[PDB]
Amino acid sequence: DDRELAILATAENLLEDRPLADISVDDLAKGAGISRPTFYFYFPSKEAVLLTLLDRVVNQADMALQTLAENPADTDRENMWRTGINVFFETFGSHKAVTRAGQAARATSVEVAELWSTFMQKWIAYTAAVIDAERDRGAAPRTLPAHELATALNLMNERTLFASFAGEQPSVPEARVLDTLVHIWVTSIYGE
Amino acid sequence: DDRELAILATAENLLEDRPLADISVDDLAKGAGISRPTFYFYFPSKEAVLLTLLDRVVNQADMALQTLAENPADTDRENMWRTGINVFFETFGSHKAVTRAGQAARATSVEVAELWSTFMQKWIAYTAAVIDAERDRGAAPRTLPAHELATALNLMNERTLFASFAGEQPSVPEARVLDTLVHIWVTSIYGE
Ligand SMILES: O=C(NCCC(F)(F)F)c1ccc(C#CCNS(=O)(=O)c2ccccc2)cc1
Ligand SMILES: O=C(NCCC(F)(F)F)c1ccc(C#CCNS(=O)(=O)c2ccccc2)cc1
Repeated sequence: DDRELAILATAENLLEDRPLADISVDDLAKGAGISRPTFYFYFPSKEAVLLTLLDRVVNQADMALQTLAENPADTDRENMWRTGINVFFETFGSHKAVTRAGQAARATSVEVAELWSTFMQKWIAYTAAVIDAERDRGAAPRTLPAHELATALNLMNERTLFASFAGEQPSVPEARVLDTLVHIWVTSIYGE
Repeated sequence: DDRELAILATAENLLEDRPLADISVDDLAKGAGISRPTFYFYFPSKEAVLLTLLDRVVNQADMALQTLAENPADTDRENMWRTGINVFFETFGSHKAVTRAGQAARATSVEVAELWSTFMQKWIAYTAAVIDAERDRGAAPRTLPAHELATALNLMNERTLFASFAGEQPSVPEARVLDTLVHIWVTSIYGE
């Protein structure tokens, strides 16, 4: 479990410099101070290591969001949405290599794809429930179906956060991405 | 060139049923009514076939958008933005397998990635120029930097159009995706 954490730290450190395809099991064993068969005792494959790393990062974001949901900020609605979006900006932005590699793995691994899909459904359902609350309270007008609006806003964040972290061309500079998303969320949720 | 079109039609037809990884050069040659070495005369690889198919689809969208830019619809601004977004909805939605496969290839092929990147820069620059025109005319307020807003809106369309076409979970139903995007564009461009 000390050895399990070493393998995970090693893989995260190596993913900073090259993609999964260019990391071997022997690379992971060696960085973690173990042999190849001992590695295989903890994980069936390098792909299982990535899946665990992504799982931990996705769970970290999810728990931070649950914490925030229970403990709303005392501020205006634009700043509340910013604090929510910020959960993902900071959590995934603190783990850029796992983010990029976990995202590429969605194409090749059904476990990575299903993990992503489960959490995006949860985050979208929570986004729609808050939009519905805002509407029920008369702060937001009833425009699009809340679930469809929430779906597009979450997919926008996914693609736009992750492009910014990878410094893709094109992308929103990382120091501008938070304000850019919060503007689009607030205008599309509250705007007639 | 008759044989080149056959290879392209064959690959598009086969991509409807399986990914590129599961299509062989011999599969492409056989569907197009040629041998393997004759195939290799027209394309250096199955990846070069995908790149050409994506190139044709991206150019088709780009030209349709240029046509629209010169020949604006005579209608209210919400419907004008809808006609623009619709270029991509119809062009890429008419070529779903190429869209999905071209998008997966971005991870593995620098030519596919560079092609995508060039056109997204062009479409974003045109989006920002129209937003700037709307602002200059006093129809839209000066909120976010236009280029940053345009970048996020284009990345939203990319991810949300393509998720809907692939029937990803989660996604906006394809029959609702156009209205959903147009709402977010109009509110975020015109909303204070
Ligand atoms: O970015 C998101 N989803 C995509 C995640 C990604 F990027 F990692 F893919 C995201 C998902 C959900 C939220 C949210 C929220 C709402 N909670 S809230 O901000 O605390 C809030 C706002 C307004 C009133 C009450 C509470 C914000 C952002
Ligand atoms: O969807 C887009 N880009 C992403 C493409 C994708 F999805 F394939 F990745 C997209 C890019 C640009 C536009 C546009 C536009 C503006 N032209 S316009 O709609 O004709 C117009 C509107 C308002 C006033 C004047 C003209 C619309 C959509």
